[PDB]
Amino acid sequence: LAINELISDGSVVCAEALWDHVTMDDQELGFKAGDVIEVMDATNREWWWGRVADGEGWFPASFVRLRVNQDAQSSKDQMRTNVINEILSTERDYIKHLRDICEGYVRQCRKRADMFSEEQLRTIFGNIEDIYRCQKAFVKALEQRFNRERPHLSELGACFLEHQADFQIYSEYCNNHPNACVELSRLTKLSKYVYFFEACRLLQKMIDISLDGFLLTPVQKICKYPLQLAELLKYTHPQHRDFKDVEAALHAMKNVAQLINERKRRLENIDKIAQWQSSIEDWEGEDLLVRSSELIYSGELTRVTQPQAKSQQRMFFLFDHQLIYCKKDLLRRDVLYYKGRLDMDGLEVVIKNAFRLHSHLLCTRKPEQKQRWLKAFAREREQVQ
Repeated sequence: LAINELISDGSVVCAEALWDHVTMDDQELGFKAGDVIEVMDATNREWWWGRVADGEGWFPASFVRLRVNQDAQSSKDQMRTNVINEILSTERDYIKHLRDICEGYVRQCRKRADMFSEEQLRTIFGNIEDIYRCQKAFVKALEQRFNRERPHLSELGACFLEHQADFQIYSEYCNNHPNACVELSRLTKLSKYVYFFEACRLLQKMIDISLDGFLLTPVQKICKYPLQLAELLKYTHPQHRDFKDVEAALHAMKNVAQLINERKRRLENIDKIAQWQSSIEDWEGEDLLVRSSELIYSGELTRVTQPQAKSQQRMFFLFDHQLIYCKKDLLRRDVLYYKGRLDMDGLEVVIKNAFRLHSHLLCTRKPEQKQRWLKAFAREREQVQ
């Protein structure tokens, strides 16, 4: 929450994306897990305004992690010590969420077989109870490595390394998570469940987050780890006792978050695309999901009607295999009207450019924008080949 003031003083606040953010709204910021994001406004609880390279726009905060050290041996040790303290702080908080879930929610549900079947409990909670048992041990092992007197000397890499297999159980959790959300959404629509769940919180005295927020913490945590180990390494001496292990812990934790993240990414594209198409006015040809599964790049572009000669600016949207184009409702930006599309299969590219098959003419207002489109297209043919 201290971020409120740093941005007001004009200070430069950076963060890093733990999940990919997928969007077609030209006012929202899209990024891939791991990208650095400058947060310029954090007025809102969740939707902050940010900036990367080719742009800025709104983005969810819960999707990013703030660098511990924003802005020579006493200082350099203090930095590593900051990360060390964050790691330890986030595990202490994360264990409180898991405890609140298991003792405040699960325990209760499992005691009301008349509302939850064994199947539902498994669908809603997954293996959250196993995650809770392992994390309690992990916290204990992290803390025993903590050098209270001289923090920066704490060795944590080996500790991550010793729990490798244990972090493997996040796959099951994250894999079943989409299903939990569906059952939850459903139950959300049933007064008797809405009440029982509220009654759950009014007895466990719980953090003020919804059941949906809680159930997402394990997915965030596992995907956050690579960011934490990474900033730890950045401040670990090239010859620290911990150096080798951290670098190792990082490598292994990436392999886990990457799979979890890619899956989450593939699934969100499917739904964003469907939801998107639907929000669009006067849709015409075949549905996007028929030939597509991923938005490669989007953004304003002006095409020039070759039948006659008029040129119009439109919001183009390149997916794998096809380029759609829409016109923004003058006096209501949020409203788009379908206008057409093209089949990237067969089409070639050669602040203006054209498509070749048989051509189509297009251009922007800034050299920067063109060079970025050329990428999108090259990436488009790479995801295709």
